[PDB]
Amino acid sequence: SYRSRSAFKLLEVNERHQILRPGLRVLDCGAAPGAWSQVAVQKVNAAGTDPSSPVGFVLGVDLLHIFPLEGATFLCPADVTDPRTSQRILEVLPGRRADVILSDMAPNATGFRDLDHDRLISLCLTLLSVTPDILQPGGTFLCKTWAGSQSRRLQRRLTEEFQNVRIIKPEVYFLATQYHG
Ligand SMILES: C[S@@+](CC[C@H](N)C(=O)[O-])C[C@H]1O[C@@H](n2cnc3c(N)ncnc32)[C@H](O)[C@@H]1O
Repeated sequence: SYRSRSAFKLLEVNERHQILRPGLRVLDCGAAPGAWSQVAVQKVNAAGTDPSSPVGFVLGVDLLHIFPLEGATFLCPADVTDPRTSQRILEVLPGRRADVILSDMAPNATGFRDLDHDRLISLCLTLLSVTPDILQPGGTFLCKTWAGSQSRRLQRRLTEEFQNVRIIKPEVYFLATQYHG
């Protein structure tokens, strides 16, 4: 059971791409209500439920309150784009780095379609710009984005900074792996 149907999208992405595994430290951006965080805790063994496997770590961040989850730490309210938020992230992550950065952040909808899409792409870019401080070299970045003209900039930057960038469909996700960075 999950706090949101979003879980199922992350479960499917991980099934194919194998981005979550025991021991990995995960940062989950736009984590409320916490379904991606629930998946992440299970797959990286953050609650230690499996004694036979490394114990990962999960930190979720959102503007909105997140109810406690066994095996995750949450920072809320916290704006992922606020410089204070990165420092708080660095203070909490084991070894001051994450192995996987997940992002399901989206602006609140306005009914202006280009504007909402562009704002989404902008969030992804701001997060990528703070990734050098947070993301383990070799690590993974998965973000919700929109697929079009304004997205090409984000896709180019990911291509420069990761060995491999996949576009994943049925909303669009970029999955960038093997951070140089
Ligand atoms: C679709 S929900 C995420 C659902 C989550 N992945 C889950 O599985 O429960 C999008 C979230 O992005 C958050 N968000 C939007 N902009 C943000 C920002 N600048 N910093 C932190 N969170 C943000 C929103 O508050 C909202 O909760």
